[PDB]
Amino acid sequence: GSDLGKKLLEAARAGQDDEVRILMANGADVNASDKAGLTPLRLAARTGHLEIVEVLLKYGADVNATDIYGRTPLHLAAGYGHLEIVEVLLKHGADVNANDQLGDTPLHLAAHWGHLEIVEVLLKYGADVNAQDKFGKTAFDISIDNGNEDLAEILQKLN
Ligand SMILES: [Cl-]
Ligand SMILES: [Cl-]
Repeated sequence: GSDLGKKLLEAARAGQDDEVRILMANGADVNASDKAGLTPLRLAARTGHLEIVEVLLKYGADVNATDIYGRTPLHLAAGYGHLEIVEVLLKHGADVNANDQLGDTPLHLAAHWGHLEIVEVLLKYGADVNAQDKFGKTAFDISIDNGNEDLAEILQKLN
Protein backbone atom coordinates (compact mmCIF):
# COMPACT_ATOMS: atom_id res chain seq x y z
CA GLY A 1 0.00 0.00 0.00
CA SER A 2 2.12 2.83 1.38
CA ASP A 3 4.95 1.48 3.59
CA LEU A 4 4.77 -1.88 1.84
CA GLY A 5 4.20 0.00 -1.43
CA LYS A 6 7.49 1.88 -1.10
CA LYS A 7 9.33 -1.36 -0.30
CA LEU A 8 7.67 -3.13 -3.23
CA LEU A 9 8.79 -0.44 -5.70
CA GLU A 10 12.33 -0.69 -4.35
CA ALA A 11 12.32 -4.51 -4.50
CA ALA A 12 11.10 -4.49 -8.10
CA ARG A 13 13.86 -2.24 -9.42
CA ALA A 14 16.45 -3.97 -7.20
CA GLY A 15 15.60 -7.41 -8.61
CA GLN A 16 14.76 -8.97 -5.21
CA ASP A 17 12.44 -11.76 -6.39
CA ASP A 18 11.34 -13.22 -3.04
CA GLU A 19 11.07 -9.85 -1.29
CA VAL A 20 8.49 -9.05 -4.00
CA ARG A 21 6.66 -12.33 -3.35
CA ILE A 22 6.72 -11.71 0.41
CA LEU A 23 5.48 -8.11 0.08
CA MET A 24 2.64 -9.23 -2.22
CA ALA A 25 1.68 -12.02 0.18
CA ASN A 26 1.50 -9.43 3.03
CA GLY A 27 -0.93 -7.22 1.10
CA ALA A 28 1.27 -4.70 -0.74
CA ASP A 29 -0.51 -2.60 -3.38
CA VAL A 30 0.44 -4.19 -6.72
CA ASN A 31 -0.03 -0.80 -8.42
CA ALA A 32 1.80 1.29 -5.80
CA SER A 33 3.22 4.35 -7.55
CA ASP A 34 6.52 6.06 -6.85
CA LYS A 35 6.95 9.85 -6.91
CA ALA A 36 7.04 9.78 -10.72
CA GLY A 37 3.81 7.72 -10.85
CA LEU A 38 5.57 4.52 -12.00
CA THR A 39 4.36 1.11 -10.77
CA PRO A 40 6.30 -2.04 -9.76
CA LEU A 41 5.47 -3.70 -13.08
CA ARG A 42 6.96 -0.75 -14.99
CA LEU A 43 10.12 -0.85 -12.85
CA ALA A 44 10.50 -4.62 -13.26
CA ALA A 45 9.91 -4.36 -17.00
CA ARG A 46 12.64 -1.80 -17.59
CA THR A 47 15.16 -3.69 -15.40
CA GLY A 48 14.50 -7.00 -17.13
CA HIS A 49 13.34 -8.93 -14.03
CA LEU A 50 11.18 -11.67 -15.56
CA GLU A 51 10.25 -13.55 -12.40
CA ILE A 52 9.12 -10.31 -10.73
CA VAL A 53 7.05 -9.32 -13.80
CA GLU A 54 5.36 -12.73 -13.69
CA VAL A 55 4.60 -12.47 -9.97
CA LEU A 56 3.22 -8.94 -10.29
CA LEU A 57 0.95 -10.00 -13.16
CA LYS A 58 -0.27 -12.97 -11.08
CA TYR A 59 -1.30 -10.47 -8.36
CA GLY A 60 -3.23 -8.37 -10.91
CA ALA A 61 -0.76 -5.65 -11.87
CA ASP A 62 -2.22 -3.22 -14.39
CA VAL A 63 -0.44 -4.33 -17.56
CA ASN A 64 -1.19 -1.01 -19.30
CA ALA A 65 -0.31 1.44 -16.50
CA THR A 66 0.63 4.63 -18.33
CA ASP A 67 2.76 7.50 -17.13
CA ILE A 68 2.09 11.19 -17.80
CA TYR A 69 4.29 10.93 -20.91
CA GLY A 70 2.34 7.99 -22.29
CA ARG A 71 4.90 5.25 -21.65
CA THR A 72 3.75 1.75 -20.64
CA PRO A 73 5.56 -1.36 -19.34
CA LEU A 74 5.55 -2.76 -22.89
CA HIS A 75 7.34 0.38 -24.14
CA LEU A 76 10.12 -0.14 -21.65
CA ALA A 77 10.43 -3.90 -22.13
CA ALA A 78 10.72 -3.41 -25.90
CA GLY A 79 12.99 -0.35 -25.52
CA TYR A 80 15.44 -2.25 -23.29
CA GLY A 81 15.50 -5.44 -25.33
CA HIS A 82 13.71 -7.74 -22.86
CA LEU A 83 12.22 -10.44 -25.08
CA GLU A 84 10.56 -12.71 -22.52
CA ILE A 85 9.06 -9.74 -20.65
CA VAL A 86 7.62 -8.46 -23.93
CA GLU A 87 6.13 -11.92 -24.50
CA VAL A 88 4.56 -12.19 -21.03
CA LEU A 89 3.18 -8.63 -21.10
CA LEU A 90 1.50 -9.22 -24.45
CA LYS A 91 0.13 -12.56 -23.27
CA HIS A 92 -1.47 -10.64 -20.37
CA GLY A 93 -3.14 -8.03 -22.59
CA ALA A 94 -0.53 -5.28 -23.01
CA ASP A 95 -1.64 -2.75 -25.66
CA VAL A 96 0.58 -3.44 -28.63
CA ASN A 97 -0.12 -0.09 -30.32
CA ALA A 98 0.08 2.25 -27.28
CA ASN A 99 1.42 5.66 -28.33
CA ASP A 100 3.61 7.66 -25.96
CA GLN A 101 3.72 11.48 -26.05
CA LEU A 102 6.05 11.42 -29.08
CA GLY A 103 3.70 9.03 -30.90
CA ASP A 104 6.12 6.13 -30.46
CA THR A 105 4.76 2.61 -30.07
CA PRO A 106 6.68 -0.32 -28.58
CA LEU A 107 7.53 -1.37 -32.16
CA HIS A 108 9.32 1.96 -32.77
CA LEU A 109 11.43 1.42 -29.65
CA ALA A 110 12.15 -2.25 -30.47
CA ALA A 111 13.32 -1.10 -33.92
CA HIS A 112 15.66 1.45 -32.32
CA TRP A 113 17.08 -1.28 -30.06
CA GLY A 114 17.41 -3.53 -33.15
CA HIS A 115 15.70 -6.53 -31.49
CA LEU A 116 14.42 -8.82 -34.24
CA GLU A 117 12.59 -11.26 -31.99
CA ILE A 118 10.78 -8.46 -30.15
CA VAL A 119 9.80 -6.95 -33.51
CA GLU A 120 8.48 -10.39 -34.51
CA VAL A 121 6.35 -10.85 -31.37
CA LEU A 122 4.92 -7.33 -31.59
CA LEU A 123 3.89 -7.93 -35.19
CA LYS A 124 2.32 -11.28 -34.24
CA TYR A 125 0.20 -9.41 -31.69
CA GLY A 126 -0.92 -6.85 -34.26
CA ALA A 127 1.57 -4.00 -34.25
CA ASP A 128 1.12 -1.72 -37.27
CA VAL A 129 4.45 -1.80 -39.04
CA ASN A 130 3.60 1.42 -40.96
CA ALA A 131 2.74 3.57 -37.91
CA GLN A 132 4.43 6.97 -37.90
CA ASP A 133 5.36 8.82 -34.74
CA LYS A 134 4.76 12.55 -34.35
CA PHE A 135 7.95 13.37 -36.25
CA GLY A 136 6.91 11.14 -39.16
CA LYS A 137 9.17 8.15 -38.44
CA THR A 138 8.27 4.51 -39.02
CA ALA A 139 10.05 1.51 -37.48
CA PHE A 140 11.89 1.21 -40.79
CA ASP A 141 13.11 4.83 -40.65
CA ILE A 142 14.27 4.33 -37.08
CA SER A 143 16.20 1.15 -37.93
CA ILE A 144 17.87 2.89 -40.91
CA ASP A 145 18.72 5.98 -38.87
CA ASN A 146 20.32 3.87 -36.10
CA GLY A 147 22.35 1.79 -38.55
CA ASN A 148 20.46 -1.42 -37.74
CA GLU A 149 21.02 -2.60 -41.31
CA ASP A 150 19.78 -6.17 -40.82
CA LEU A 151 16.46 -5.08 -39.39
CA ALA A 152 16.05 -2.26 -41.90
CA GLU A 153 16.59 -4.71 -44.75
CA ILE A 154 13.76 -6.91 -43.47
CA LEU A 155 11.40 -4.11 -42.52
CA GLN A 156 11.80 -2.65 -46.03
CA LYS A 157 9.96 -5.72 -47.38
CA LEU A 158 6.87 -4.76 -45.38
CA ASN A 159 6.93 -1.15 -46.72
CL1 LIG B 1 11.32 4.34 -16.94
CL1 LIG C 1 23.22 -4.78 -38.41
